[PDB]
Amino acid sequence: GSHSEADNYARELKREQEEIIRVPDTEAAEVAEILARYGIEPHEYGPVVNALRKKPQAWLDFMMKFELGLEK
Amino acid sequence: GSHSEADNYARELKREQEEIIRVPDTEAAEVAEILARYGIEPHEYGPVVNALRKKPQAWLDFMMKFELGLEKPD
Ligand SMILES: [Cl-]
Ligand SMILES: [Cl-]
Ligand SMILES: [Zn+2]
Ligand SMILES: [Zn+2]
Ligand SMILES: [Zn+2]
Ligand SMILES: [Zn+2]
Ligand SMILES: [Zn+2]
Ligand SMILES: [Zn+2]
Ligand SMILES: [Zn+2]
Ligand SMILES: [Zn+2]
Ligand SMILES: [Zn+2]
Ligand SMILES: [Zn+2]
Ligand SMILES: [Zn+2]
Ligand SMILES: [Zn+2]
Repeated sequence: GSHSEADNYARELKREQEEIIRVPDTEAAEVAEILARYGIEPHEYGPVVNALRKKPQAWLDFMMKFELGLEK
Repeated sequence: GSHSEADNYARELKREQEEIIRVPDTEAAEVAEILARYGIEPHEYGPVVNALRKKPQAWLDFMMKFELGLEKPD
């Protein structure tokens, strides 16, 4: 049967959301490590990682785009 | 025929470095716009911009990824 472009993204969205709920500090470490790739130091990237944790839907969007390479 | 021309990556990498040299303030403003989409505030991303500016090679790869959706190979 079908494979909706909608369905693939909802499949990938669901998996990532469940990781944020079950292992949030691990997901926060994924952000830190992406930003550290560009020689940004913890004292510099820290507040961005903290800003995302406080906005779970934005944090989920950020992972979808910058960890998984996906768009809406 | 078979294709060998400098790919989208090669061309955008050329274009993106020239911007960084010629209109760095404009490329800094692009990072602010990108991180602001995810609810981040200037006092939060300001230090990240400031660090990217001091590291031209890091900054180029940042823009390739966060602006243009392209990974650095290998
Ligand atoms: Cl939110
Ligand atoms: Cl550098
Ligand atoms: Zn089928
Ligand atoms: Zn099938
Ligand atoms: Zn994941
Ligand atoms: Zn993740
Ligand atoms: Zn994960
Ligand atoms: Zn051909
Ligand atoms: Zn052709
Ligand atoms: Zn081609
Ligand atoms: Zn372009
Ligand atoms: Zn550009
Ligand atoms: Zn740019
Ligand atoms: Zn530009």
